[PDB]
Amino acid sequence: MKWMFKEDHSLEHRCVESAKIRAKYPDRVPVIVEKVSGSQIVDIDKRKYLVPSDITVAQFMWIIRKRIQLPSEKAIFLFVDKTVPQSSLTMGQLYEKEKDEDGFLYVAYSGENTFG
Amino acid sequence: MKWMFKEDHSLEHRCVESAKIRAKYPDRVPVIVEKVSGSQIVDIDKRKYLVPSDITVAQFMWIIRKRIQLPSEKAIFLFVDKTVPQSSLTMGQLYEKEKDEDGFLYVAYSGENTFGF
Repeated sequence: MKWMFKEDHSLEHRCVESAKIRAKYPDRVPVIVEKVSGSQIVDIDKRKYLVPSDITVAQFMWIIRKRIQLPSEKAIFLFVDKTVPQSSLTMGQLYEKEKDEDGFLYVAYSGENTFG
Repeated sequence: MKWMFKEDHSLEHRCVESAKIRAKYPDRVPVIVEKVSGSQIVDIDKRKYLVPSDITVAQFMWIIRKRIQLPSEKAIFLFVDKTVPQSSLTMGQLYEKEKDEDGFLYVAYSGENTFGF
């Protein structure tokens, strides 16, 4: 995926921003959230998240679902890098496993791969 | 294998359907998913998918697993042109590499390795 956050900020800028935020909040996970490019699902208003390291991926998934008010019947999927994060991991664990070199964790989301 | 999608639609019909959808959504790939004929695994409720080109094969595989609600403990094998597609390729790349001449990418799935040991 090609992230708008990276298109909007240079590596230098992002590297420093995450360094500042993490130093300030050592027990929180800084996450950049964007909808999969071209996906049909509605976009999201908030892109930057700073969550306690203990919440699970499943709980983070709920935060995103709530943010876009996606109906229970409609499925939502979280993507990190080239795979799907295991819902049981804590965001702190996902951060250590998948953090970008810039210090942020990048999570993409999408809905159902409906047709025409 | 014999694909029900092809049994139900002529080559002409299929070609036009994908042409229209690709023109409308250049950043999505039309995919047909069918269970390996005679396989034990449960059948799927949806056959046609329009997938964002940037998600990976591994991510799409998960979407299918969720569609049939198969416990992660049970195995799922995807096959394209009778081979397991490499999981790190994006669906867009898999499409360009393995798309049918009719414009659709055909993905088969089974609970057992049909074309492997």
